[PDB]
Amino acid sequence: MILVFLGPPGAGKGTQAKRLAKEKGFVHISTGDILREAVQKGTPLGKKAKEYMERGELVPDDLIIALIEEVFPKHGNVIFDGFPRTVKQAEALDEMLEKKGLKVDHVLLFEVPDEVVIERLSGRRINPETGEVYHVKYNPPPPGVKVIQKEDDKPEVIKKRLEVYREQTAPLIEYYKKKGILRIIDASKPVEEVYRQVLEVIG
Ligand SMILES: Nc1ncnc2c1ncn2[C@@H]1O[C@H](COP(=O)(O)OP(=O)(O)O)[C@@H](O)[C@H]1O
Ligand SMILES: Nc1ncnc2c1ncn2[C@@H]1O[C@H](COP(=O)(O)OP(=O)(O)O)[C@@H](O)[C@H]1O
Repeated sequence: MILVFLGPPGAGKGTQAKRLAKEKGFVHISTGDILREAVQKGTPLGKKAKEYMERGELVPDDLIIALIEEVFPKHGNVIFDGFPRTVKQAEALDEMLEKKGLKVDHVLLFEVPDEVVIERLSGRRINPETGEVYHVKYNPPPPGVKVIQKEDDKPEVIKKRLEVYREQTAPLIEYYKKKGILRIIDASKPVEEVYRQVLEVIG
């Protein structure tokens, strides 16, 4: 089974992807996590991607398409989490999979109002070393676990990221709807309730 998680930044896609991958045996492909690793390592991809990420912009399509070609699991279940982010990326994904006799089975849209998004992101804290994600209100980190607020989770960059999402990424909703594979998730609910709905729509 191949899944795509789609929706505004802060919707809880990474949180649910980690949960589903671990419980139901999926390979979790997070372009965000993979890019952040590239940046930390100072690879050619990382050095180029860094400036876009810092500004809240999307990394150029060709870079991301190449990355996915490089890391796509040949066999097994996959969750694409944060990819595709543009129509060109979605078209490239369809082409890649078709060459392998595969397809995207379900696209889950994590629906959540802008106001909730802003609250999710502004309160997001991460463990810089493990990438583990917390929320100052909804899932506070234990004391003694060192967390930070990501620079791209500050008000100005959140605003940009949501604008970029609406312009470039939201059209994927209609792209996938017309393939018949879109399922709707109310991502505004608490974490366990959202997870139950994720299990429901793919079962
Ligand atoms: N598929 C992609 N295409 C282009 N850029 C991407 C992609 N995935 C991640 N990025 C870059 O990494 C940043 C963080 O991505 P991600 O971790 O998916 O988002 P979020 O902060 O909403 O969880 C994005 O704002 C963008 O700069
Ligand atoms: N259902 C939920 N209710 C409340 N907070 C959540 C929920 N899901 C995730 N969060 C918190 O919201 C923030 C964004 O979650 P994340 O998984 O990083 O979203 P995305 O990957 O869609 O950008 C994080 O701080 C996370 O702890």
